[PDB]
Amino acid sequence: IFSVDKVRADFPVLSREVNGLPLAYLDSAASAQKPSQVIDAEAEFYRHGYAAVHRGIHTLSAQATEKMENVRKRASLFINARSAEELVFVRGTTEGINLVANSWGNSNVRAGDNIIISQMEAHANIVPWQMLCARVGAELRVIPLNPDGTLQLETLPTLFDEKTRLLAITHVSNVLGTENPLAEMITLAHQHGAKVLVDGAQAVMHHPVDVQALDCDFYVFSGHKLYGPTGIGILYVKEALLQEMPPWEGGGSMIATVSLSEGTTWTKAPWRFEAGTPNTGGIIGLGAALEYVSALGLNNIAEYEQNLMHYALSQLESVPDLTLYGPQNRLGVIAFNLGKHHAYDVGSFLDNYGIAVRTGHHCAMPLMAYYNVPAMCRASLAMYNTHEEVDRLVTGLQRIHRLLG
Amino acid sequence: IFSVDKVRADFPVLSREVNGLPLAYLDSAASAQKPSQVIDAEAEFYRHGYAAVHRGIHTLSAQATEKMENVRKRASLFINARSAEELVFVRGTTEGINLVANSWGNSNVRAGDNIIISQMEAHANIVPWQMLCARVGAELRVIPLNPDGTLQLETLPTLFDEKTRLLAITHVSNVLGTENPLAEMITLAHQHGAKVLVDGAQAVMHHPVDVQALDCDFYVFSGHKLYGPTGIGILYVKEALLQEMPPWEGGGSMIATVSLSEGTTWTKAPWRFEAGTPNTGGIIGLGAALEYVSALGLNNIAEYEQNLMHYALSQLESVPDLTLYGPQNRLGVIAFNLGKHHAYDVGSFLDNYGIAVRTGHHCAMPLMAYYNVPAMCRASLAMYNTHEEVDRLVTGLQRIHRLLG
Ligand SMILES: Cc1ncc(COP(=O)(O)O)c(C/N=C(\CS)C(=O)O)c1O
Ligand SMILES: Cc1ncc(COP(=O)(O)O)c(C/N=C(\CS)C(=O)O)c1O
Ligand SMILES: [Cl-]
Ligand SMILES: [Cl-]
Repeated sequence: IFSVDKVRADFPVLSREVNGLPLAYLDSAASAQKPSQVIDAEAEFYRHGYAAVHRGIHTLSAQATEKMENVRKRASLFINARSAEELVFVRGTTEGINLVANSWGNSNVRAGDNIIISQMEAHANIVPWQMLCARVGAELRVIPLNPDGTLQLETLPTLFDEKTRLLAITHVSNVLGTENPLAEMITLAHQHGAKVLVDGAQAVMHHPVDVQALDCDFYVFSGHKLYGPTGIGILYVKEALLQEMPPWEGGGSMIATVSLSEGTTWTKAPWRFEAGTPNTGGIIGLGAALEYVSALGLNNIAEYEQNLMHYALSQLESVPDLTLYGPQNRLGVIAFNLGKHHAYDVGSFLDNYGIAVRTGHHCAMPLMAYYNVPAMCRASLAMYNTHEEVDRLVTGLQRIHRLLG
Repeated sequence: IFSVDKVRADFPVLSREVNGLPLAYLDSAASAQKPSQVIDAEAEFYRHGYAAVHRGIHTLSAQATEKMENVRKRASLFINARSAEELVFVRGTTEGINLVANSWGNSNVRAGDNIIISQMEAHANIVPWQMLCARVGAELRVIPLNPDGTLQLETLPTLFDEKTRLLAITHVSNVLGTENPLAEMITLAHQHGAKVLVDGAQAVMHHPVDVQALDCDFYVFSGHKLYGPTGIGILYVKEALLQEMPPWEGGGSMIATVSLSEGTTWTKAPWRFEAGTPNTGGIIGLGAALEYVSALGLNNIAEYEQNLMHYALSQLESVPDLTLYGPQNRLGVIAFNLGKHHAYDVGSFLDNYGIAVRTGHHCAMPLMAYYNVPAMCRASLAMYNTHEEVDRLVTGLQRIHRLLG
């Protein structure tokens, strides 16, 4: 079992007051608060161990390089990648998807091919493929939604053919909380020789993730949603694919040689794709975040979060005129609108009560258009949120309905 | 006046021991140690103020967005840019140069044009222009060096013509410590309608920098060399140029709208060029680093550093068989080789004495080739280094010469 009270004690922001009231942070899907263990690990690195990390000769530089490669190894074990050299350090999920779209996309997707995304993708998993389809003159195909927030899987036969190079699909929707049937979709995609990129930004913090079992070709997530620092993320790529990809961002540490007359050669992956000075501070903190999450156990986190989610959905039934978007077995987030009130206003009242929710389009405008609304409210229920915080949200919505109705 | 002892007290790494001896960190040109003020500012943000920064509705998110735009304003004042919206947040100097090469380069440099770099550029200011010259079929021209480490300015007439689109030039060499005559070269480049990008990675920490007085069109530097966190840098672009540049990295926060049928539109610069979740932790720490440096005064820093440099060059005269590379009025770094010994070995012995210097090619292989060596040693003399540390370096070289000679 899992003790939310012990976990909460690790997070100094949770003591904060907003508008004179105690903060209820229900916006972890935008970014997660960090434990002291993560904050201090990064700070301690800066205080006692800092140097440049380019296999430099002196002790601090050599120890710092080792710390960074250890974090790469820890991350590969966290997602059960076969090898640590299948992981690239990127700024976050957005940069990681761009990297795949430019390096792998530009040399595997030719005119007349198609790429398949879904209608629930965040912008990070849409724009890179739009821009790519422009460049190479290919077709962006879209798996549509059902009213309950699941993919219409019956349309897959009309979307997959011999010219399908890539399926780019979200693991968990950042709005609906839908978890997609990745294992089966990957089997189908591979039957046509298509590769699969999985956007795992909203998955890695809710339950164990195993890229060997999924058999995905690419997997991305962001450190800051995983209770870690900003400025760091992970791109997993199958070794066979990764060793064939050409470079993208160019400069020091990703070259092997530079000549003004003979041109330039590049070093092996994953280092080929990490140019300039890595975000060592962020990498250190990400290592600590993975240890912290592993110490609690993702299976215990899942169990607590599922109970909190089931409690919230049960209590929200007593809010009049509340529209919920998505399936009943959602992970992490509850997207809703309250009567005909603008989500902006609902979120402003909730913030006035000290409750932080997100409003707007959630970087998922095609998802908003499918539901024929311009915006939604969204509450995230993370491992450090409490039944009492759910109660504040329910009471808050009731008050807002009564006041503005 | 400036008190190195008071300054040193702000830097917790300087107490560290290496190999059982007290650390002499002479590798700030690779990356600088950070003061407590910088470390704690970032940590405090995570502990009390953390949220996503996308003009979100709730208080923490709104205050966090404001903090980030204040740091942008502080940075523009630090380099005397006319407007805060002329600064883009990038991962560092390397990413910033790539951004210019892809966004501005791809639409202003056509086949048969030329770009001019210098022979002392770091790889970060070479590879992006090589890759670009490939794409568009243009010519990369190179300003050669004199033996003393200065540019051969007499060759400029053979390099500049009507088809010169861009001069990309370093402000201060990371190996030679040469400071280039930027103001005059920019005047010449503008007479041909060429733009100028200045690589300022090794300049911003040594003396005041004023982009209005330089009249450069682009200017880049890295936070981590400026006593700040890793994972953050600044790209300055003249407003007139920046408002015309198309996008590069695509996703959330840099779109204005996303449609699966009508395509995608982009938001205004500078935000057009900041995709995904910004490195807020790093941005906060960079703000603190700028305040800390401003509180000491760049003119006092310059004065102390120049005296330390003049002392070191004077003392190094008593090292037998020492070859120095670069001019006498160098800033920041001393590049050298000791007799016929490999720089790798010299640096290993210095690390054995607790002295951290850099060895290798310093991401400047064409500069190494000009001097017909494969590698050099380099010591950085920063604002927190002492006459006693110079003495340890001089004694160390003497011992190494006697032992290995
Ligand atoms: C499913 C998904 N894929 C990518 C990203 C971008 O991640 P990145 O910013 O690069 O770290 C997100 C970001 N989170 C958001 C979207 S704005 C939210 O608030 O739900 C995402 O949810
Ligand atoms: C003059 C100059 N321009 C760009 C960079 C890259 O900066 P970035 O890594 O992106 O922050 C550097 C890095 N510093 C080095 C080169 S390896 C050193 O050790 O002298 C530089 O000196
Ligand atoms: Cl390099
Ligand atoms: Cl967006």
